[PDB]
Amino acid sequence: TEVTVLEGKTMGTFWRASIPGIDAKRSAELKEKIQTQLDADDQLLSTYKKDSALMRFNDSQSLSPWPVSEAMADIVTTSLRIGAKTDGAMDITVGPLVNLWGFQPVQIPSQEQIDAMKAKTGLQHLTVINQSHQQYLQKDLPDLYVDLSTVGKGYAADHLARLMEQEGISRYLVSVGGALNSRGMNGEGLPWRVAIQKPTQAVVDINGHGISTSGSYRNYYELDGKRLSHVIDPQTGRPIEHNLVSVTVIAPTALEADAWDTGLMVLGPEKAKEVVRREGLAVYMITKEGDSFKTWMSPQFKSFLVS
Amino acid sequence: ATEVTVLEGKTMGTFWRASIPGIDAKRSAELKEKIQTQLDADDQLLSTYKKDSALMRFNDSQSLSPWPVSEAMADIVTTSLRIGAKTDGAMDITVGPLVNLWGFGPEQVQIPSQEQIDAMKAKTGLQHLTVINQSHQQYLQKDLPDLYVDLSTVGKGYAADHLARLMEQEGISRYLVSVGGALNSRGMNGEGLPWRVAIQQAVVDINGHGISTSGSYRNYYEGKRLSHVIDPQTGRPIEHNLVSVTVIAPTALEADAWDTGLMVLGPEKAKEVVRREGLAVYMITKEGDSFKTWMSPQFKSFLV
Ligand SMILES: [Ca+2]
Ligand SMILES: [Ca+2]
Ligand code: NA
Ligand code: NA
Repeated sequence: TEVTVLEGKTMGTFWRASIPGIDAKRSAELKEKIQTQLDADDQLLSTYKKDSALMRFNDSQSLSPWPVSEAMADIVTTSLRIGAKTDGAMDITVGPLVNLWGFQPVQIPSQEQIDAMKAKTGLQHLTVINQSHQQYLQKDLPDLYVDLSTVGKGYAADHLARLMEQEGISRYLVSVGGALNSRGMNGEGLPWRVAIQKPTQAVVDINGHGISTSGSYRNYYELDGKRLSHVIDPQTGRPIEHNLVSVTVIAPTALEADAWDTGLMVLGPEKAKEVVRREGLAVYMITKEGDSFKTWMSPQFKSFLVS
Repeated sequence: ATEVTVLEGKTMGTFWRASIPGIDAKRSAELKEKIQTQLDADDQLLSTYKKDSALMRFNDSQSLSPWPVSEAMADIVTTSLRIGAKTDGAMDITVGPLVNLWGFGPEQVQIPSQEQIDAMKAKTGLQHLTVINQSHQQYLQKDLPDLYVDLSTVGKGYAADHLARLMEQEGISRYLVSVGGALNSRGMNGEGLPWRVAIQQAVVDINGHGISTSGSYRNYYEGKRLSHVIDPQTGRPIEHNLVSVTVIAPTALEADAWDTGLMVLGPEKAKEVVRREGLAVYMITKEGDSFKTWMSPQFKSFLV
């Protein structure tokens, strides 16, 4: 059967929904629902909009529980846990440190300034409180600053998938930026096509899962022998220096994948592989070694490959 | 055409099954061991019939302060409380004392007076339980010492989802796993077709999804007696004619949570929730000697 592709803009990037063919009125109605939901998610999570739910929390100096939506609570919960499991490499409180660099560095902070700033960051400073009819965030530092840009697209893709289910669409491939979520087979009873970066192509079936990628071998800045990156390691408060070009993660949700791919990118190849082993993650890595790109997959990732 | 290996065993007072194509005897044996070990651990985490389960340690405590639990415990309870809210209290993981008052637990009295029921209701309610999450730790907290939490209505869905995680960990991409009536389906069977999932036979294809069924069987094969399903709000047996609910959801845990709540609510109130939440649901009602069925549009999308 045929396929309808809807596309639009959100979160500084694009969204796409590929679904079984629907009629024109149905397609228009669905696109309106999708854009409305994504607009609301952007308004929930954005740091750019000073009136977002997130930015209202940031602007509050309260150390008491702060009411939030179920989505906010769950995004932060997942972020804190994957933060913990990547030894702090995935850190949604690192904003103040990032703000020191203007992210080649053009304005560089001293070691003293870095140290002063990391005192206003830390995953330990956040708590999520869930109850039946309400939920909260709580910070123990008034000027803690939370930034969800590294996990927002993954959530948005998951939420987009749930919207499809609610609309009686149980076969789909949806995406927000590089974060994808898919369930069910395509019109020909085969996996929805999800292609992986081939640096020199591998295809995966992410049915029942989400996938997300951090980095690209086509946006890998490198001067002399040094990596040039605007990605700040939250434990050093400095840009990463390793040769991990891109990391792709398949996880049970795109939110999780989006959190993992960020943490693993920060950790770099050796430490990322230890986390991948420990957690049994499905991961694909591209590294730059001399004049060649090298690829690597965990056993769990290989199981998702299609032929 | 490739051979499907079927592994089965006991867990949580019921049985589990895993169907996996193209797997050899050595791998099957290793996989059965891992499955049983994991399910044993999930039973040890959740069971109210195991005196030293993680859950029973919490239940036995009189503490009103945060109580450390596993990530899985935190998420199961969070999911349960929210779906409890969205079913207007019908799905209630704190209803145990009322069920025990009637003696309607599976492993066990006089008919209680309404006065006694109402007094017992003071020891129950979704509002009494909180889940707290932090980077390296998470907690349950009750504001009533004798609150009693029972997760039997969602434990099978969780366990089935957790089995899917194990399949992935083990590099198994095609499978049908089930714990009692909770299942997850992924990929093609040995014949290269979607796993056959039958509802009592109408057939659904739930590839990439989970499913669960809940029912009321005291009169299913007759009515001559009461339902043993207690309405958490009245503290009395349900009086409506809904005898089975099947839910298809992205996860078996969600499915298992909804099917219990919808079952308690009954046909009219369940349909309201199903519409508002856009759920994929199949309902069986028994009027007198005649069964009637109803499917939401979202459920119909899964029919073959
Ligand atoms: Ca990310
Ligand atoms: Ca249930
Ligand atoms: Na700090
Ligand atoms: Na009560």
